[PDB]
Amino acid sequence: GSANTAPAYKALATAAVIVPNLYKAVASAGDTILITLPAASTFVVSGSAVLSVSDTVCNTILTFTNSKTVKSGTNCVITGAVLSLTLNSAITDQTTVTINSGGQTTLVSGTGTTGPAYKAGTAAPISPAYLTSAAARSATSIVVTLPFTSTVNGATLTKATCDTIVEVLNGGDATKPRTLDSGTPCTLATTLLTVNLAATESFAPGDTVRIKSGNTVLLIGSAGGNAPYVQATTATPIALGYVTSSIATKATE
Repeated sequence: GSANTAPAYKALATAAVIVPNLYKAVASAGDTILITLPAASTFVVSGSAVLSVSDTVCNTILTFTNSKTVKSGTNCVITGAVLSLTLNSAITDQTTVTINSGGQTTLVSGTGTTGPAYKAGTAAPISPAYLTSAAARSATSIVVTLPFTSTVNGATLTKATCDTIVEVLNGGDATKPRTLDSGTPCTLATTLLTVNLAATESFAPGDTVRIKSGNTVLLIGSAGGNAPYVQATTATPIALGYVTSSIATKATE
């Protein structure tokens, strides 16, 4: 009730079972998509428990926005509490995955046939988890290539902001991040992101760049309120992209 005088909720006659939902996707390792599950799971084929199913069976269970569908001649595989699959084409802009709207019974929790089955609930926006490449265009300017269009959604890109989006490691060790320029640390232009370091910091072979854990401001697509990026299983090497001087000592040299 909405007042003090109301009765309490009491014990159920029979213990109620929990229908599992679909966790946030938060994976794009290319086009290979990984969907994390709240627990261990297994498919139900021919009254038995098996980890591998085909595209025809797999398409019944899941649905995507923008008409993706799963790739033909491929096997959806579950290992641990994760689900691994491939799509018809690379996803550009937002995409969403969800459990079959008209119900389904092939995907069940536990590692046996007795356990419950999945249901629709709500969607799971897919977050990019990889970068294309990056290079040094100057001694303190480093430009990174996002796989898709992005947007920061009007956030002022002070140094307090940039440290949350992107970071530049030294010598491939995560304990020596490099200071940014307190003036204008970063900027965004479609697929290109600018990183400006401090005057004392300089580029050297072996550095690595990545998205800092907890990013929330950089997003996908043009519209705000979409999902941000996440960290990748391996950092992106930084390659040289500038030269100091080119001069003609001889006419043939």
